[PDB]
Amino acid sequence: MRKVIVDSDTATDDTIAILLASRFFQLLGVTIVAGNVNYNQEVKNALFTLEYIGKQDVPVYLGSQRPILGNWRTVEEVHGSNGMSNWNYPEPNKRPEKEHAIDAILRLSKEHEGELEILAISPLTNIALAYLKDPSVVKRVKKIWIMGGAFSKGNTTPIAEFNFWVDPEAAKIVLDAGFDITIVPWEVAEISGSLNERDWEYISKLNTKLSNFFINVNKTLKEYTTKNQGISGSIHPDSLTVSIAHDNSIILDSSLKYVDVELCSKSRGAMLIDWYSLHKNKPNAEIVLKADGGKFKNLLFNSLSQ
Amino acid sequence: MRKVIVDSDTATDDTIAILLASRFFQLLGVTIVAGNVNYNQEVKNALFTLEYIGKQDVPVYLGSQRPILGNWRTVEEVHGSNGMSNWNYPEPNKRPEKEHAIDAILRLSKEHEGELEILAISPLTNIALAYLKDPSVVKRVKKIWIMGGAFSKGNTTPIAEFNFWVDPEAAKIVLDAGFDITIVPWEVAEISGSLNERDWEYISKLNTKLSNFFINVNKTLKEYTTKNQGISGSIHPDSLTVSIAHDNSIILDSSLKYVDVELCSKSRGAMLIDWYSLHKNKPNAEIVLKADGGKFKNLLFNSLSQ
Amino acid sequence: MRKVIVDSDTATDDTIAILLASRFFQLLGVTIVAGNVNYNQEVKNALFTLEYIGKQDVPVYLGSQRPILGNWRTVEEVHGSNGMSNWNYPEPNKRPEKEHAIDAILRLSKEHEGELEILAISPLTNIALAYLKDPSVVKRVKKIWIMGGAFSKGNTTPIAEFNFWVDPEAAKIVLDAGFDITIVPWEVAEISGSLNERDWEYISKLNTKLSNFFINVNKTLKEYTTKNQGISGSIHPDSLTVSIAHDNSIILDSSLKYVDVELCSKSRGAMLIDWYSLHKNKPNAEIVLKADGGKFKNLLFNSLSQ
Amino acid sequence: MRKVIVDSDTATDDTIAILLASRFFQLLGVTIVAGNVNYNQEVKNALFTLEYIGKQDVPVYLGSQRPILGNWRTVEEVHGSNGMSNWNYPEPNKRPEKEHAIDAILRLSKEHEGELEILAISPLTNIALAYLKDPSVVKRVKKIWIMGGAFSKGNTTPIAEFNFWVDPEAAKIVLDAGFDITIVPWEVAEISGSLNERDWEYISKLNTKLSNFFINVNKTLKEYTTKNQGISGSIHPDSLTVSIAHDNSIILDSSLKYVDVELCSKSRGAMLIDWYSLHKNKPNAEIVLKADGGKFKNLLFNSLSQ
Ligand SMILES: [Ca+2]
Ligand SMILES: [Ca+2]
Ligand SMILES: [Ca+2]
Ligand SMILES: [Ca+2]
Repeated sequence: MRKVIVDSDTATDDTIAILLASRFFQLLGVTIVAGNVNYNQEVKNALFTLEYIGKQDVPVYLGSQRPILGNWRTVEEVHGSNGMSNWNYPEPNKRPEKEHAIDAILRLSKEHEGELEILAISPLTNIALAYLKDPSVVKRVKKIWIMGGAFSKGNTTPIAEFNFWVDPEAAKIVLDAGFDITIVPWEVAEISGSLNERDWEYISKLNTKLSNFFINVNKTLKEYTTKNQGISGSIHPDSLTVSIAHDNSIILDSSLKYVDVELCSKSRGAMLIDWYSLHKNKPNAEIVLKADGGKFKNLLFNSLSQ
Repeated sequence: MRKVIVDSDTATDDTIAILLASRFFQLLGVTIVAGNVNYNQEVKNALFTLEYIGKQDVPVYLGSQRPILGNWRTVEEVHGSNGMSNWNYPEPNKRPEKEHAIDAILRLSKEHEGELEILAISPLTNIALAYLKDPSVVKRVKKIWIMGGAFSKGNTTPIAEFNFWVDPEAAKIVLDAGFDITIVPWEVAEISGSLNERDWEYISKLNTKLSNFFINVNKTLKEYTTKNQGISGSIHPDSLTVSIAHDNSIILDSSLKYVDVELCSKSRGAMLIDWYSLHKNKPNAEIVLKADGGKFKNLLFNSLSQ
Repeated sequence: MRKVIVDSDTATDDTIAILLASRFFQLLGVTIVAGNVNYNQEVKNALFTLEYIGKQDVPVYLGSQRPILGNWRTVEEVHGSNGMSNWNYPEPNKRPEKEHAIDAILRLSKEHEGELEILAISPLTNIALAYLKDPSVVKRVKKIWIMGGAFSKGNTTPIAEFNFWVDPEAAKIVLDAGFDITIVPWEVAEISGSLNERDWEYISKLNTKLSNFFINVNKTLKEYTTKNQGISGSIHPDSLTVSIAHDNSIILDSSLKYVDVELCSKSRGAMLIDWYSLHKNKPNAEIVLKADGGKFKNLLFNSLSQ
Repeated sequence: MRKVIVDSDTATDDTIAILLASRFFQLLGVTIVAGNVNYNQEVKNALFTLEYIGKQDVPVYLGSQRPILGNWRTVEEVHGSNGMSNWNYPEPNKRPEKEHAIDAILRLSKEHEGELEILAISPLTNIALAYLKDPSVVKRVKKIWIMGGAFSKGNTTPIAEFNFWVDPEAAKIVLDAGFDITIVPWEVAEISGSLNERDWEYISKLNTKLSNFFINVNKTLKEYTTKNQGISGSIHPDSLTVSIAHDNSIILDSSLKYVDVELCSKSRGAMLIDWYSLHKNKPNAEIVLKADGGKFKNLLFNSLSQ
């Protein structure tokens, strides 16, 4: 079985991404990073999630409580005040581990050398800081699956997607490190990570433990997505990314390009792609261009059905 | 008949755009700006074009020989050394007018108040500088049709399109002046402004004065486009824009959005679009999202067969 | 007698600079630009000053009501709401000319070719725009004296001085056009263009038409300076610049350097100087490094007394 | 005795600063960071230095071999290709420690809680990365003495000083962390850290083991300073900073201000100081404005004359 770490800013769809990761892979741990909502709450949400889903022995490690330069805002309008659509859930009794996420990533990369894969469904701060501490980590990590970036439809600024915007320095460091990277950008999630009202009716009538979990945590994500898309639905970028890592045929089309990240001015966080290979930098990532949404929906439905 | 000025950095497709404008509209003048190739050469290309096509009475006005900040390069690799695919064409008799483009635009905006339309198929320098000279011009201009910008597929930098990149300051000034603007971006021209090998075979067989002009002036544009697209053909952004101006049904989909232009850093020239309307500036341009390439092709074919 | 135009964002010390210029030089005109206070108020201040000081036949030309990119704010906290320390002065009957400042600058550059000097005591918008309209103006202007920039002690941002901050694009354009340029920076004004409490004691006892004008127009500038310097007095950058132009021996030390202006990020407006000549752009301006404050004070007191 | 770590990009004057530190303080360790010359050569220089000056037991820890963003260049023209003015010095026995500088800084911050001072005479990368790993380190570090920044006379770009230019991100991080910081900027070193021809004559005549080391290691620094300053001499910013830390009376004037670092554009690495307290961030550093060069020269001479 393939071995993963999920690096998460735990709220809403990140929780479903962990759920899915715990079924498809040997989940060696969940590392926490600043992003979506208050960090302590993110940590609470991850521990509760792993407990609820019967994976109490997956360790949670605390990582950076800020991006490298400390410039971001939380998005409670998308995820709820608690990152769980204000579902007042029962306090978990699971606790985090002592080891820092940076130390854990570096350790797990030695123990599982050549096999470790990272599902990076958050700002890239922990991975960038691990790499700066020990650059030989690139020898040992098999693959990184990154949710982030946008071609043009920034969801946070006009141009920038949330993860890259929170920590563009981290994104830049990770992209030029020399990892094997596939990137799942926002536009691909918007189309292929989408659920419509009938998909919601169907999940809602499942009345399983995991289906009620899904409805409960993602209520605010659906409200927000419905507002911005102008049709009832929700968008699930981290679940899609985890599904693609597992089943690579969910990728219908992709390209190997040189991907850069703007650090400055109004365009801070922008994903800059040398589409025409005119600028003499070597390709550093596979960018997903089209994905199979039906196939994601069925993996998701199946996991909530169990 | 509708009344237009064409503002052009005259090379390759610009000349066909001028041809089309002169058939579809009352062409009140061609204003010349820095961009594609050496300025004095652009002037010659426009004077030659206007004589060759039987429009020798249309005046040519010299505008700015640099963008506002003077930061650009010419792109002889696309247009040829002379902006006409190295066709050594005969020197025309026609000379430019003495009146500066800026003074001509403002003067014509009063003579033709409420009717003057601008076909902006070049860096926006002359339009910006006329506005800074007399901001009341906004009240007298009916419409500006702009070829510029990219969503993601920058043709000059990884993110920036040529016209926007050459004079980003000018583009920002024009976009925020208060004109009624429609923008035709690079991705739309790449799809719906394109001609394939069978189209080129047809055009060469027409064997008219105009069809031979088209083949001669555009050879290098075909070579350049063929290399960068990986399939034989040529892309005609300025001709497509003029065609859209003429027949608005060529617009299949568009959206009124707030468009901003990055002035700084690696992303200078980038077209920033508030797609989800999250950022509190009201929309300022109709962005064309999909065009009818077949309808454009027929307009071009008709024009060249005269 | 040397021939000058004063380009002014007319508030407080600008009016004293206009006074001195009219006594020291043949004052061919005053051009108005956006900057210190509301533009229409600046015009009224310039009209009033010229009438009050017996120079009613010096023409006032309206230039740009915004800097090139339109990004600034007025500083009523320094100059009073009306740019005259809230002196509700009587309406003058002098009117401005019809001719735009850009057109007047270019015309006067031809009528006074090789002699015309510009006293640039404001953001540099009008001069930059005249240059972009007709770059041959650099063959016709004898000299530009610029009040602008700071080494480190930004008076508007941490690093940027007001004039350069308001229109950094214009500053960059003017510095690279090829004029003969001397710059009086903020730190030199702060030291050598300052008046102390004993100086104000003296001026307020003179009881002349001009001394009463000085006291009335500069009251708020003294309040502001005293708050920001921690000791009673005022700073007179424009009057010092006009005085240096007149009597060059007031320059005690200066250097010919390559000077650049930052357009981007937190440092927007910063004056960048290649002090060690390490960067391969040839020098473009004389930077004043030390001035004779005593000689300035004596010139001011003499003028105010006569 | 006061206890210090020296954080150094070891070449030329860093070696003398290490020497001074070893005499004035309990020197707990030298940490190495990328900057001045090739990183592996810097490690060799620190090892040789400590061995040669009789401090074999001072541990050397390898830190980051790049700034956070990996954007810099070495300056072999100032320090020589080996960072020791091409002195082919004999290879020492001493080898570095295994522990990473980041870990050692954090460890020594606990071991010497409330007493540890850092002599930060290089780009600030190791300190920033230690802080991001464990933000509580601020509670435990007593003081940081930073050599870095320029008011206007950038020695690397027109505005930026080398250390701040190499890692502006790290500088920003360190400045806002909440440490007790005194900064010694370039202009202060240039005046008060300077040695003239007579000082060099005196030092060569000392003919001690230490005086020969100084003359040998700093030859290229003298050659570079002499061409760029136009007077025979050398500049010793790191040795001045260590001297100031030791004898605080060497500070003749200083100011408590809010200090910022530019990360973008032509001004990247610029030190931005809120001189007038206009911008509502609380002060974060003591900035040295004038130093006692006479006192500095005697500490140096005493160090060399033994
Ligand atoms: Ca996430
Ligand atoms: Ca064009
Ligand atoms: Ca002024
Ligand atoms: Ca150093």
